[PDB]
Amino acid sequence: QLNPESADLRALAKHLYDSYIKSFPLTKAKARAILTGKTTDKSPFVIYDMNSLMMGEDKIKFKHITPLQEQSKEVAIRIFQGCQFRSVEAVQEITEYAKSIPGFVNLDLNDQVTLLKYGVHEIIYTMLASLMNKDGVLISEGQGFMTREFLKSLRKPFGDFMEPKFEFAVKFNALELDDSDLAIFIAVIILSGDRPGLLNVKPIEDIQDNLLQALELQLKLNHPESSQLFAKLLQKMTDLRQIVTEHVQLLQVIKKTETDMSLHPLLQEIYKDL
Amino acid sequence: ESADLRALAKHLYDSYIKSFPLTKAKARAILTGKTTDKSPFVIYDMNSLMMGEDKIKFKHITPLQEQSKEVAIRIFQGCQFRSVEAVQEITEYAKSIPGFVNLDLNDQVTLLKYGVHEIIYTMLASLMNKDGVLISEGQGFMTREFLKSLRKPFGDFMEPKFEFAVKFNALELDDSDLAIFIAVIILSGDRPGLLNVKPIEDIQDNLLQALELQLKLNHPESSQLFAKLLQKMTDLRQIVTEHVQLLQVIKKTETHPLLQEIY
Ligand SMILES: *C(/C=C\CCCCC)=C1/C(=O)C=C(SC[C@H](NC(=O)CC[C@H](N)C(=O)O)C(=O)NCC(=O)O)[C@@H]1C/C=C\CCCC(=O)O
Repeated sequence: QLNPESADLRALAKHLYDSYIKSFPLTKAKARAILTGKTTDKSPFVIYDMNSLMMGEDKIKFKHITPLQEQSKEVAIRIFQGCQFRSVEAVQEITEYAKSIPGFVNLDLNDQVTLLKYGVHEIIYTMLASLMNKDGVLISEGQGFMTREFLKSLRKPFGDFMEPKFEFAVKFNALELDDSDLAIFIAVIILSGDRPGLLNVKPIEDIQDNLLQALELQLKLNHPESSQLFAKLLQKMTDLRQIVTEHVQLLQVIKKTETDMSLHPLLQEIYKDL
Repeated sequence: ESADLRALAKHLYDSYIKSFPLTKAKARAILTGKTTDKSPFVIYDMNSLMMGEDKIKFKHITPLQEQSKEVAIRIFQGCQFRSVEAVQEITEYAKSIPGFVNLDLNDQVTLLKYGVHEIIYTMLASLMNKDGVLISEGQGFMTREFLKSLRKPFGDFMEPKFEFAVKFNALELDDSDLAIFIAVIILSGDRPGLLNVKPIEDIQDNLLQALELQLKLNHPESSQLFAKLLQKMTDLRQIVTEHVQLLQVIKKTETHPLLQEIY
């Protein structure tokens, strides 16, 4: 029965979950509630083509999304500008979450930065899965839903950015994880220790050990019938890396085909020598 | 089931010793000095190699003319030949994994094709240390500096594995641990082209339970070792995609018609 040690690991879990809800406006629970439509008040406006996209701007928010524009001959780029600024915002959120992880702020400032530098995108694609289903992704805080088929057409350089995310999403979602799980998983991810350039690895590893211990307990307590979910979830981390590198390769292509498109310093500092 | 798991472990271990001549222990004893008594020929430079060819006379890969005249390429060609042997050793070990042979033959083939590179590097770590690698059945030891000393893309091939090895070996797994770990890699349900994923994943689930238990009893001390080891599959996958890159780059070089057929 309940051990004194597992007692500490549950508190850590409740803490991270609590911090997660506090740091992320749109949880997986709200996303699913919107997608599985158990509502008449949360249904999103669907974008699957230009006209609906046109209607989209009309029916929903997002002008704050993409700033430097009156438009631009291309929808493909306009969308890119949006997903770009929104990533900026996610780093911001993830960064606020990191600070709540016990021990993270007590680490060397240079290592805190490197952990975020590499962990940010692996985290972004994990959570992005929460907003997806095999047919599309929620947008503008849940008010919209852009179809997977619209995105895959977009163009030639851009109709290839999201497919790998859906690929991972459909599979990662198969694990049926909920917010309380993801909160700890997201923590492990940031607290790697094998991140290129860490000055002091040991302290990071001890924090992760503990976080790994919290996740293990949490996964078995929340999914008793799910055999080896822990091991199965960890293996998923390799799918996140390929998403990342496959993405960077894509970005580099953008930097040449679109010399007129501005990116974003933050995202650039993140990618710089990644 | 805790007994069933220890049986799976022992059977894999017993099976692993059967399929693999040079064990992590034999490789360690050698790398360190103990009990072997007959130290390896060191290849730390050109004369070392040239002299090595006639000693370890590891002349298999080479024997053939049309090549015995370009050192850096006779070395890479070296890794090839040996890697083809290991593959046959991996495939044999695979067939001992309970449930493997019962699977769809095409899947067995698919699991082996995508899994061998990952198994080759895991086992390469067993024969490496921060300063060098064990070659030709453990008879030799080609230094790490010498490998970088190789030019073109060549001095780049091995470095990434040494870097991986140093990190992997830090886990201090032994042959008993690796036997199970290698079986996990093979039973990966995410290999492209698979026809019947369920049996593969059910086998791996069971192999993972065995591996987890093996690490608890074998290293009660190392907390969360199981997790840290799984996180290593990320390093392997990446290290494999890269290796594949250099092969790409490598083609802007020299490569018999029956020889290339084997490799
Ligand atoms: C970007 C694709 C890849 C990530 C690139 C990162 C920089 C290298 C995304 C995309 O195309 C769609 C989304 S969904 C974002 C959603 N808002 C919108 O969909 C509005 C989009 C706009 N109309 C447009 O596309 O022009 C949202 O709720 N985002 C949360 C937020 O912004 O904080 C992804 C967005 C990237 C990350 C979101 C998940 C990360 C996390 O929650 O940790």
